[PDB]
Amino acid sequence: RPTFYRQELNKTIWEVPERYQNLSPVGSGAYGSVCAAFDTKTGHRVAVKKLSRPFQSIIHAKRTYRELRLLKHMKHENVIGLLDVFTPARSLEEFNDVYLVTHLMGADLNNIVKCQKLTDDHVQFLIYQILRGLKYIHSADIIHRDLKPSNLAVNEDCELKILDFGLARHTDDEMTGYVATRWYRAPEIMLNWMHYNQTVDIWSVGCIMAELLTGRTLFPGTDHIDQLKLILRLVGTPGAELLKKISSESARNYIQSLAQMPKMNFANVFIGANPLAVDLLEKMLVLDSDKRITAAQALAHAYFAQYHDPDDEPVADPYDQSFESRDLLIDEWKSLTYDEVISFVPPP
Ligand SMILES: NC(=O)COc1ccccc1
Ligand SMILES: [Cl-]
Ligand SMILES: [Cl-]
Ligand SMILES: [Cl-]
Ligand SMILES: [Cl-]
Ligand SMILES: [Cl-]
Ligand SMILES: [Mg+2]
Repeated sequence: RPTFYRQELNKTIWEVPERYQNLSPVGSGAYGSVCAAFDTKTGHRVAVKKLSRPFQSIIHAKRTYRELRLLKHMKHENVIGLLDVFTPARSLEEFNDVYLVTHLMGADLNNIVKCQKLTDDHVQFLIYQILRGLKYIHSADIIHRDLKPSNLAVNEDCELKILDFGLARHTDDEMTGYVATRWYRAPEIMLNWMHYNQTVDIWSVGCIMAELLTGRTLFPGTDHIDQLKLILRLVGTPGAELLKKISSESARNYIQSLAQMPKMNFANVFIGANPLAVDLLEKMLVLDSDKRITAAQALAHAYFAQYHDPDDEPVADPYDQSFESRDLLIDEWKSLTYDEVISFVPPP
């Protein structure tokens, strides 16, 4: 067991191993608090997150367990990994607080998409990295659900990592109105059309790729209905084949109230873009999720010929998510989480 020290950081008592120095607040909210620190063991600048009320209800205890399980699994160059997890508790009986440690991220995609002038070569390398990470995430049967520029960390050398695993499900209020939290969502999950699957993430990658090419949000809807009208004007209204797959009768009825529209010519929307980029956007932004390109198929598309290496695009170890259908008490989720804290092995 390392030695711990205590300090008060903006209203909060932090108790952390001596290896972590120069703690300074960076973020706060319902979920808890984040501090930047220097890790003397590794030489890395790190983010240390102290969870708030990790075991306060069945829903919160299960959420805590889910985040720790996901962060412990993800071992890929283009995905968030866990550097450390700790508790000052010396037994299950005194266990209350959980702290998570990862690499300190500076800029997100927004910080470079809004400001920098991006070459076609920059768009190739950024989208290649997102798809390389997604091939890994999807091989473990994990669905991200929330890919968007603020969830993509990018460094001075244009190297990218995917963020946001096991946090609180987004609220109805958070998805209302003129909000970036909805603009990247696949229509079938935005409107609850059907049981969704991993193909939702490929819609989001298409929305990100269009915005890097134009500098403009692809579907900046003022509300769910305005956003659907923007989507259908570009990709066309659904045909009989997709309408049958909308399990919701009310959603099927509303779609059929809209005048039919053909798919638009993407070379006339994305004026001047690399023809290979235009071709890839046509294969991602397909209304029927069954017909979208997969991450593994997209890596082999000619747009990425300069970066693609089928011997350096790895898949994940199997991920057992049977806990997701399990009904347990608060203390049972707390005991499972404690076992995962004490069993942690740090990266080489
Ligand atoms: N769960 C996430 O995606 C982010 O989690 C962390 C964020 C900061 C420090 C540690 C963990
Ligand atoms: Cl230490
Ligand atoms: Cl990482
Ligand atoms: Cl504790
Ligand atoms: Cl965003
Ligand atoms: Cl597993
Ligand atoms: Mg999110």
